[PDB]
Amino acid sequence: GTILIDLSPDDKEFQSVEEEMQSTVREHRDGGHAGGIFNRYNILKIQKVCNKKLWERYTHRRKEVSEENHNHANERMLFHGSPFVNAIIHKGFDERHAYIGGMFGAGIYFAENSSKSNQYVYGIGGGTGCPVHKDRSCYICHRQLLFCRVTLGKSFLQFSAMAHSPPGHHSVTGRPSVNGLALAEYVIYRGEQAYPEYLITYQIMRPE
Ligand SMILES: O=C(c1cc(Cc2n[nH]c(=O)c3ccccc23)ccc1F)N1CCN(C(=O)C2CC2)CC1
Ligand SMILES: [Zn+2]
Repeated sequence: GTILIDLSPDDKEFQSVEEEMQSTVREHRDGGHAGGIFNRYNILKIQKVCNKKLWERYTHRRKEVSEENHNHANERMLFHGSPFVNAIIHKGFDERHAYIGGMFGAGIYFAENSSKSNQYVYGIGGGTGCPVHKDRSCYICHRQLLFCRVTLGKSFLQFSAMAHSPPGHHSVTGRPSVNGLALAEYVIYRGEQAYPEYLITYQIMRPE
């Protein structure tokens, strides 16, 4: 029961989502190996994801977490990249298909840096790149990210040197401590704690 509403570039909601994509690009320590070499995106489309059952599932869990956390859902808007974005928007996030080999445990991963999420769009470490050209830095093929509403509740703070949530915590904050320009990553252990609100289609742009 998911429908996708296409947003006009003139819509303020399009502009604020775009800004959140563009302004959270950073350089990656892999020199572009996983996600490609770029400083910005060409945003081709932004669609709002609408699915009543998934939304009600989201807001129900949110109220639970809120009540376990001095009335604070600790809701963020975070990026998620994956080859299975088309399954996430119809069926929601599935915690049995989590990142099993994740740095912060088996669970569903999100990023503050759009470019970190961009690294997973074609697979872990970027897989083998785009399906057409096998190119992790393809400037031609269309990529997709989700910009998602995520309940973190009480988040366990894990500093990093870059399954189930810790007892009495609702999520994990994975916070880089060596790269001072790297923003955080987050892990949730329940699919109902994220709702995939926006589906963003884009290309990476070749630096001039
Ligand atoms: O959380 C993951 C996952 C995440 C990753 C890593 C990851 N993926 N995407 C990111 O944006 C990201 C950001 C920071 C750190 C890690 C990531 C790898 C494999 C995975 F299966 N999911 C994969 C796809 N999921 C699904 O429900 C779809 C139906 C199969 C659930 C969520
Ligand atoms: Zn390509």
